[PDB]
Amino acid sequence: GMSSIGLAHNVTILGSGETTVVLGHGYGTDQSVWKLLVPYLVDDYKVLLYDHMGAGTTNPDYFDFDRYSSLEGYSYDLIAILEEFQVSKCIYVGHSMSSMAAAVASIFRPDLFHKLVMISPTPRLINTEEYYGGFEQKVMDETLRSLDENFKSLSLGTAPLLLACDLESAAMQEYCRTLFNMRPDIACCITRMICGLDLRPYLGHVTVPCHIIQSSNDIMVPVAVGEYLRKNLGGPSVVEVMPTEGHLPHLSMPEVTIPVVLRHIRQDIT
Ligand SMILES: CCOc1ccc(CN2CCN(C/C=C/c3ccc(OC)cc3)C[C@@H]2CCO)cc1
Ligand SMILES: [Mg+2]
Repeated sequence: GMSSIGLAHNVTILGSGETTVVLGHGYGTDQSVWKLLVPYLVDDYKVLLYDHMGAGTTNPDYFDFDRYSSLEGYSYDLIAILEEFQVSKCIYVGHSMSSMAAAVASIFRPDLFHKLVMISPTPRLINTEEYYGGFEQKVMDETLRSLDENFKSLSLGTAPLLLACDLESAAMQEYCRTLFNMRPDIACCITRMICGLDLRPYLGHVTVPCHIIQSSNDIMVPVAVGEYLRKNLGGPSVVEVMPTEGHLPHLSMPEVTIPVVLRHIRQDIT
């Protein structure tokens, strides 16, 4: 039985200030992915980092396969973490999956979020006749069907294009280190859940300001998805398309991405 929210999510606190920046790591990583951003924040902000349940650094006995088969399970966990640490009006910075979990959380508890800074978000991968997310339903169905027996070979096969980095690069090695740190059944559950998401009906209920940061070339996120988010979110928004490639530009191209993230943390939409 989980006795401590803070220990179960490996919560880390640094820095000081009137406002707290909360960092969410996204699929396949853990809070270590933020290591180069944090030093630029601590003089001005309190910083809270956490690992989402099912990351390889978390206890698999706490992974509830029912709750984490939908994104809102993560949203409700995030609310509990913020409440446990008495955080409100935070600046939430998240990579893709985490940023969308925070967007959903912000509908239920808008008081906990001053703004969202979202790296590579998408509300839905699967195409419809009117919405282009980049992925055909039937190809997704068959790829997920054999995911269990192919998890490593598929993940290794796509990761260089996903990250826009060479197989032997430091970014590839680091991403694979944390990705394969998940227990395989947990990894497959999270993968199936995020591939199946449709958050389009939630967007109009999101009212907190959203800063959307995108790579110019991201195989998971067409540039049109950033514009879709801008038009369909219920509050203020801004979209920045960076001269980067890859779905995790904060990991693979920090020299461009870190200054961009810092600007959106520091500057509110006017
Ligand atoms: C035409 C190509 O079809 C494909 C269909 C399937 C895959 C399998 N990939 C899909 C992506 N998986 C990570 C999910 C990221 C993500 C991020 C935000 C989000 O927000 C809704 C949803 C998902 C890894 C998984 C195995 C390694 O490749 C690849 C290609
Ligand atoms: Mg809409």
